[PDB]
Amino acid sequence: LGGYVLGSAMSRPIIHFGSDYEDRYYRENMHRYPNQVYYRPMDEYSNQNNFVHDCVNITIKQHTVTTTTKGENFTETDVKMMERVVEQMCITQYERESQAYYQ
Repeated sequence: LGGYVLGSAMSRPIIHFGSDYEDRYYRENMHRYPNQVYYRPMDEYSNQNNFVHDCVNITIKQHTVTTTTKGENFTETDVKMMERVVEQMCITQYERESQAYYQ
């Protein structure tokens, strides 16, 4: 009941950073980041901020576990990048959950 599930796979959202360097790094590395997020249906009984931050934390940690198994490593830069895009994908997921709930 309190577990996580995966939401639908998403196409690459447009994500803007503060610098040319970051945007270029992001464009060249985004293929390595998640396009589907883990979220907790019970968090819909809590606030939006909690749902999102749980989704960000579990999504990035599970993806790290999956990535490690392929002999690969994420740098601090990669995690910062993933935090940005995964946060937007988690909000999208929430908004889709909300739309369904009220529709």
